[PDB]
Amino acid sequence: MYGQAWNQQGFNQTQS
Amino acid sequence: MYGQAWNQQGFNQTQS
Amino acid sequence: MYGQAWNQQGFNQTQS
Amino acid sequence: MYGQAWNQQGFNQTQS
Amino acid sequence: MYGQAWNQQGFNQTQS
Amino acid sequence: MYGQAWNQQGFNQTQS
Repeated sequence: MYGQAWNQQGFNQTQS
Repeated sequence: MYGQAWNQQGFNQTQS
Repeated sequence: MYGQAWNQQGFNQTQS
Repeated sequence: MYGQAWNQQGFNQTQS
Repeated sequence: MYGQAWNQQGFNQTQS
Repeated sequence: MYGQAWNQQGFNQTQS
């Protein structure tokens, strides 16, 4: 590989 | 591979 | 491969 | 309305 | 409205 | 509205 790779497992915005 | 690859498992926006 | 490949398993927007 | 509605204009994965 | 609505305009993963 | 709404314009992972 010659690049960049994230793995965003989250992003969450919970309520109640 | 000569590129970039994420794997976003999340994105979630839960409520209640 | 000479490119970029994600696998987005999520996207979800749940409610209740 | 009693629900939830996104409008995802993107999704794009461009190359070159 | 009684819910939740995003508008994701992006998502992009450009190269070169 | 009785909820939560983001607008993620970004997400980008550029290269070169």
